[PDB]
Amino acid sequence: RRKLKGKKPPEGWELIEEVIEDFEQQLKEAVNEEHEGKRKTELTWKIHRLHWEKNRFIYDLMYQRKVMSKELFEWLVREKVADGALIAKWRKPGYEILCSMLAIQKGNHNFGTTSHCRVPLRARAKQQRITPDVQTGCISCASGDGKFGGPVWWNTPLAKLEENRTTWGQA
RNA sequence: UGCUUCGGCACAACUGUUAAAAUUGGAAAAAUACAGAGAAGAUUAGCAUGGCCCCUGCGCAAGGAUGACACGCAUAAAUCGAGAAAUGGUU
Ligand SMILES: [Mg+2]
Ligand SMILES: [Mg+2]
Ligand SMILES: [Mg+2]
Ligand SMILES: [Mg+2]
Ligand SMILES: [Zn+2]
Repeated sequence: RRKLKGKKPPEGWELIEEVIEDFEQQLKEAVNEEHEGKRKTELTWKIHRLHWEKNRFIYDLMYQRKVMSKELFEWLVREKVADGALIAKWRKPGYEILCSMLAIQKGNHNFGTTSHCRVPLRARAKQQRITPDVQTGCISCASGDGKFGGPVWWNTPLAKLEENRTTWGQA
């Protein structure tokens, strides 16, 4: 709603508008899915992956292609279209494909750790090498571990890039 | 992803009461049927006491049949010796 009320969005918003609205429609239907037959912990996995992909479109255009304006990006952050903290993180060295801000909240975890998905899949034991995080669904968002430019999510074949992530592009 | 003597460095570092379960057991209630109320004649107000009895209540109130219970039904032997007499052994 926040973007839709009153005000105008800066120049550029017409390029990203349909994609952003598609991502918002996908999140709208993820919230509405049914949860019978899947773990309690996996409720929000699709929401987290979709939130990642949405902010990764905003990130892709703002910092990897740099086709987004500083004022448009600052608008998206201010109007809550972009997760500003998560995109800010992806800029930090070592947090380049971080799956969620939950994964590196350390009060979030029993032993005061980050989550096991932040740990390079090699340095982990076979027990923590195929299990997705219970909150985010990420198996490995350690930079270096990423398939297709993103994390290794619950179902990421360690197939083809097109079958494993949303591929916006500019047709 | 920076930095790169382009060799590689740097950064980043261990989620999960792990189930979409499986058992697993214990529970209040319902009906049924039982049976179904203090004090001394009857009818009745209560306030207590005691505690491995609780319930309602925010309760250091108040209430729950004086909340209940107990409460004795004491077959709680609370028990026995004094002396004369008299009889039994022994001399
Ligand atoms: Mg009383
Ligand atoms: Mg009372
Ligand atoms: Mg009365
Ligand atoms: Mg009483
Ligand atoms: Zn992760």
